[PDB]
Amino acid sequence: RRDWENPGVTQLNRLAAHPPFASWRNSEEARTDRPSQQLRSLNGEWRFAWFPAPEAVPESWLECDLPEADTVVVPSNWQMHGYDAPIYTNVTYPITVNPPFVPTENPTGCYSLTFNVDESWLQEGQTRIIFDGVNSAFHLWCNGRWVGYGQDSRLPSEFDLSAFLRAGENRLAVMVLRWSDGSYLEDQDMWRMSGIFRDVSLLHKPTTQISDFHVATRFNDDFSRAVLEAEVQMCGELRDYLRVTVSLWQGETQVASGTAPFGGEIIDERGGYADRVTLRLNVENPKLWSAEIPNLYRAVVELHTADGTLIEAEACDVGFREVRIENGLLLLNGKPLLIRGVNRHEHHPLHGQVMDEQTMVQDILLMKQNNFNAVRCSHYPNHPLWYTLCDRYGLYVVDEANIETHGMVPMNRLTDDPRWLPAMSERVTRMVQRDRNHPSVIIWSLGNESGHGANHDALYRWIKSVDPSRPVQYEGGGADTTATDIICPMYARVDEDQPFPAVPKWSIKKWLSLPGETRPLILCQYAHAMGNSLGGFAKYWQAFRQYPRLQGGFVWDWVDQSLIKYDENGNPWSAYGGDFGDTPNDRQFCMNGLVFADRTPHPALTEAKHQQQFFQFRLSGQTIEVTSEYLFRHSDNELLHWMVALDGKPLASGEVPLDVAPQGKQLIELPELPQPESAGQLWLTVRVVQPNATAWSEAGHISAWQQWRLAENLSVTLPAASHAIPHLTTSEMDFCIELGNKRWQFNRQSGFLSQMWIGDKKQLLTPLRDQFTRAPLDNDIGVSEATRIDPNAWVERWKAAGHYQAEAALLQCTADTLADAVLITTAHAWQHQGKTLFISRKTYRIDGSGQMAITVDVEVASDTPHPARIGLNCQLAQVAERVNWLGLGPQENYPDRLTAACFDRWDLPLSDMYTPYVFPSENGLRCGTRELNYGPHQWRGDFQFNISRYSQQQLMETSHRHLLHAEEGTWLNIDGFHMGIGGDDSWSPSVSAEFQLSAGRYHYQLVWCQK
Amino acid sequence: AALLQCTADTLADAVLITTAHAWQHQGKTLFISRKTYRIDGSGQMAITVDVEVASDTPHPARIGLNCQLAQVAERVNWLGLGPQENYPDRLTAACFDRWDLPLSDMYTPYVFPSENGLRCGTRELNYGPHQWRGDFQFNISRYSQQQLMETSHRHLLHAEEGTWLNIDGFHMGIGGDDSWSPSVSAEFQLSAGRYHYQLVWCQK
Ligand SMILES: OC[C@H]1O[C@@H](OC[C@H]2O[C@@H](O)[C@H](O)[C@@H](O)[C@@H]2O)[C@H](O)[C@@H](O)[C@H]1O
Ligand SMILES: [Mg+2]
Ligand SMILES: [Mg+2]
Ligand SMILES: [Mg+2]
Ligand SMILES: [Mg+2]
Ligand SMILES: [Mg+2]
Ligand code: NA
Ligand code: NA
Ligand code: NA
Ligand code: NA
Ligand code: NA
Repeated sequence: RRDWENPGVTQLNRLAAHPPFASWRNSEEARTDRPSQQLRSLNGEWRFAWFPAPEAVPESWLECDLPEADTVVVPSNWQMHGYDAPIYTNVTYPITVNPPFVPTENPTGCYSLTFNVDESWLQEGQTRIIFDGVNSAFHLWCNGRWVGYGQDSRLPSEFDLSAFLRAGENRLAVMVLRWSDGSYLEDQDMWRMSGIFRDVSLLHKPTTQISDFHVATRFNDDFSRAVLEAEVQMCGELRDYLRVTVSLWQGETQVASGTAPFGGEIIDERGGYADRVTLRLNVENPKLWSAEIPNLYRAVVELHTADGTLIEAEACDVGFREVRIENGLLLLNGKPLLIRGVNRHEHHPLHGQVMDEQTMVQDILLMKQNNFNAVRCSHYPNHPLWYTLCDRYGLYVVDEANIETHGMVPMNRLTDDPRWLPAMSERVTRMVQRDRNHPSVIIWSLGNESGHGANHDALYRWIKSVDPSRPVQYEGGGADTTATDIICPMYARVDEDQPFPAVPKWSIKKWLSLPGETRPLILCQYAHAMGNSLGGFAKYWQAFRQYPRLQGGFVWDWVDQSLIKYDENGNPWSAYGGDFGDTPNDRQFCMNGLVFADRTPHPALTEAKHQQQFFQFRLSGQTIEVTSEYLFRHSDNELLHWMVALDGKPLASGEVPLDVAPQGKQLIELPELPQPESAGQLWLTVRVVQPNATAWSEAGHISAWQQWRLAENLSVTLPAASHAIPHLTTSEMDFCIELGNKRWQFNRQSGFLSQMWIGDKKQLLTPLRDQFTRAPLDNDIGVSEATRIDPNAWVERWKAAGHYQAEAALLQCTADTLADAVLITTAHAWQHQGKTLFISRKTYRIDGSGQMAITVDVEVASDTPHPARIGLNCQLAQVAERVNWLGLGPQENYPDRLTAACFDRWDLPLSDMYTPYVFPSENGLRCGTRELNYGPHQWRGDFQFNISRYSQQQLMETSHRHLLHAEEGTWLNIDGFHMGIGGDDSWSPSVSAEFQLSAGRYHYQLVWCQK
Repeated sequence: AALLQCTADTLADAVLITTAHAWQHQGKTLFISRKTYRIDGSGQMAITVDVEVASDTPHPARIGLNCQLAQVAERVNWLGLGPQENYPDRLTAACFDRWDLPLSDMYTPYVFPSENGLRCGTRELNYGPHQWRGDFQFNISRYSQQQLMETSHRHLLHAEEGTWLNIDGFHMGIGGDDSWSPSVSAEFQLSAGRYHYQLVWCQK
């Protein structure tokens, strides 16, 4: 029948979907969510064999274990066990586009399990098996007999095994196809794997049973009264003595309870549902649920007889909240949300797409700790536990159907085709049936990147009918079609329009006000955090706070989808597209997260944390005004710590309790500060600290900070006049300068400082030279590739202009003696194919104090692409342990991504000065630096720098961090100016004009001395 | 202007004068200006200026130099934005080219006198025997900034001896979104803290 090549068959013999059940036979267990003996896990060791096509599977396997099989753990993705390769492709399908057919060589995983069933489960009642996730389609047999078939890799498939099992040992056989017609709907930008990758369980339910239950909470105008409504459905034989009791608990207190026999109200001319009942419970002053305070109640649904015998109980966590869009705003509990969201795929560097509770918790804790309050399930329903964690920890969730057909041409080819409406329908309806009681889900999404087709409009309306409690969004076809209640673009820019035909991406500020538009706008994906990125993040946050209808967005995305491989020595390394022989592949495009696959943060996470703070600050004099952006809570676990320091030297500090209502302000007056001793800049840093631990943070957690410059007393004192005067020696080849123990050598033929000595020790491995390029970031490269150059990408413009190849031509090199110093004057031209790209003119002035002051004035041809940087570089002979600086930090920061950094005195081990992006590039910059110390050297000025053991050349030539090797000595790059890194997207130039080095003429000055 | 330093060095083919000054008020240092003047065998005077402005002082209206020249010439010739008066936040209509007007056209006769007649983006300016080159903004007229500021009606201004030249490395925007609250946008305020500019002054 080849059911896997027919979108008209998405299942055979599958049971209806429904919310999470456990069939407790003890009501107190159901109240406290304790494990149920009626819900057994079949996870653990199973038998598995791999075949290249279903045609290759032997018939013997249905009744007997294959001796050749292996024992493996389930859940798992079989690529993670090495049976075949995972594939990383973004848009292009991994199989030929020829719906609904799939390749004849279709990797088939044959899983089986011998397991016991107790007679008690078989004497009465129903025993079903539940596969929470099987990718992408499968047939199931039990004790040799065929049971059924299922598709949709991201929702549970359940089958009644009652008539197939026997007491004692039984054997399941599951034939899992890698590719199926369901694959046409599963084109998300992620690794393509397969297998039984979510839990497998067995559930016993009584013959007369709760088959579904829906919980709703409705409120009066001020949220001081609610009615909880629970509709309960049964299967099995109706009897007058049956009853349903629904009770509501807040902790150990019972708040309300109601009982009724079955029999619903009249629905139409034929009557009502005799098999359902709706219980209505009044709740006065309910504790409301939000991500700020995830207050939860427990609803316990009991099916029992009138005389009091329990038949079974089901239950769920209930969060009293209302979600609605009114007057163009998305309101939660009547207040307008500001979504500090992130998209999160289910990805583990060792386990592939298998999720575990520890990693889920780790993700939620890091998210909350970093000021996120929302998560989008990009782009499919998640493992069930995720919703329970978001309900209890408090995160708003966008639950999204497993429908993505990005690779079709045009993108809506399937979604506008009615023959695909049935398969799409089940992806949406079965998700709502499973997840509609979770308070954390506040919005449903119809899928991702599948154009806009009439199937979407039919499904949008279905959801609006069945569950009016949550808005429906969908971005396909232009982000603002009739299938979305929220304008939800991906990567629309703040101020810049991108007027693509048919599906323009307007500036978000402009989009809100197009003629006739009134909806809220929340970007489904924004700020592409691939590599060294997040440049321009702050511009989004300023716009979200200024415009009521810009209600935030979901960053793209949480975690890099890198996978671990092992080298010949057994050591692990992070791999990306193409590293498994997979081809075609989209290389490093699978790594776009704020955190590395192991959950270590990239530096961009701190920028997101700062911009997403819940407290805003203003300073006027000695007065700090603190404004709360919380909607519901008062600042009852917060104090403000303030510190004033002079050039990094601490002068005074204090603490003040914060007591700010939601949306309110607090005025704090700082105490007078005695005028500082010395000259310099006074800086004020304030932090909000949480003194007590929470379920998601440790005592002492810092949730928000900001700095301001206070008074500055410019230095007007003349220095202690030199005890000596340096000596110049002129030679045909060099100009040398001597001062005590120091010596500087300037090469007359190159025009550069080629060597320095302290005592008898040489200080340089490569001369000090101008540098106008950077090892390109993922954002500089975009989609450009050797075989398919994108001439618009910054890297290609620089390359084509000759920036990477240009040679310094010496124009002048002279030496003069002054009363107290020696002055070397140079001028160089960088040219390419006859064109002068840049001119650098400098003076180096070495005085009796031993200081070398370097003044640099650069001219950049107006018609050459703006350069990546304007600075100097050198390879120092020394390798020292620490890096100490007065400037922005402590983490890597770039011009367009430096708001989270603070100006202070920082000191880190050298290796913290290198950011190990998987795909190596320029990294580790620190901006706004006035002093840098390393080994015996000190440089002073107003510059940006990086320092590490890897040269720019090595970073640009290396594609994987594991291949980098420390070079001799230490490469120092000191920039007067550095271009932004961009990040609105990683496929088109995204560095805003204000961060491009277009001024034409640049000046900077450095002083290099000893310390 | 308190003098912090004033030195002279003789070089290979030039004389180098270095100066440093601090402007203070009531004990507060507002601005520091560090300069070098390099006069060579060609007769050109290269001036380099590096100014520091206290972060806590209100951003200044301009960062430049001024002097009253003895010369009074009929024309003003420049390579830069024009021909009309233009300021940083009001120069889109001006075009870069070589302009040449009579001196009086370099003054705008606002009824209530004020700073006026600036031209920005100028790379070369000629007046009588003098030529200044660099990348600056300037105005030039027979009226001192002092006179303009003290005189409330244009008809009461009187031409001073000579010609007042204001050559700026940087000049604050003029604003205008309204005339009753500060309206110069941040990007046109001189808040960078450190400013660099260079000019060459020569004859003919
Ligand atoms: O992380 C990759 C990112 O790619 C986005 O698509 C990028 C760009 O690729 C082209 O092949 C498409 O035709 C073009 O329309 C698209 O914008 C995708 O939107 C994101 O979801 C993400 O996969
Ligand atoms: Mg099928
Ligand atoms: Mg028990
Ligand atoms: Mg048996
Ligand atoms: Mg896609
Ligand atoms: Mg490729
Ligand atoms: Na807003
Ligand atoms: Na991607
Ligand atoms: Na508090
Ligand atoms: Na690289
Ligand atoms: Na006046």
